Amino acid sequence: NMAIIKEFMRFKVHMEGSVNGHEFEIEGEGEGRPYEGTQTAKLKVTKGGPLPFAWDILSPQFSKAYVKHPADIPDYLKLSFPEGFKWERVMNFEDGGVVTVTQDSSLQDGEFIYKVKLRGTNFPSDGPVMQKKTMGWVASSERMYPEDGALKGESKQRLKLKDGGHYDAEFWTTYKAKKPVQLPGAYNVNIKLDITSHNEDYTIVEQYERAEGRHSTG
Repeated sequence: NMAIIKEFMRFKVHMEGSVNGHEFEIEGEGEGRPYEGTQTAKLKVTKGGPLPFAWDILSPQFSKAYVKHPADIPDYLKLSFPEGFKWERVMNFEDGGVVTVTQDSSLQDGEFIYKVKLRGTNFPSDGPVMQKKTMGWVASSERMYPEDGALKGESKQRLKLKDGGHYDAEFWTTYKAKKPVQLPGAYNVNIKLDITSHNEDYTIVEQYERAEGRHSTG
């Protein structure tokens, strides 16, 4: 594909946040194919590095304009441009850790601009986040539904651990376009989020994500 959202699109992202009181900032740039549901990003820690916690709690915050949608499911977040949308998320981890996130997405000079604010709290000092024992997210499915003029998503998520175990979380997100555009019915978004490279201290990280909406639960 279209005039506003092109078949190849870049983005810039800024994150400011704190986890268990440790403040940091990240700047990154990404690119992808919004109609194909694929994207990559290159992130750099610009303040507060090296981070004393697992990168994996940050990785899901860096883009659902890049979800492949069939023609019969309205692509609410693409339709929100050029003005864009906001989102707010809660992640509750099974050991009491909590991350809350707010985000603004806009389009400027043909590139998406993402601004993220993040607060992680109550992570046990002994747990896998503060001890950097996580090893990426398993592939997941986000159940989407419209409610009160916004698009909501809920998912059960799981981190792999160095010890061969797992560490679970429940995510709740609300996505709201800045202008009335058409909301979809309920559907599922299948996501695979990969860390494709990083330096030793995770101050330089590259990610890849593939996301596609479907009716099927298979």
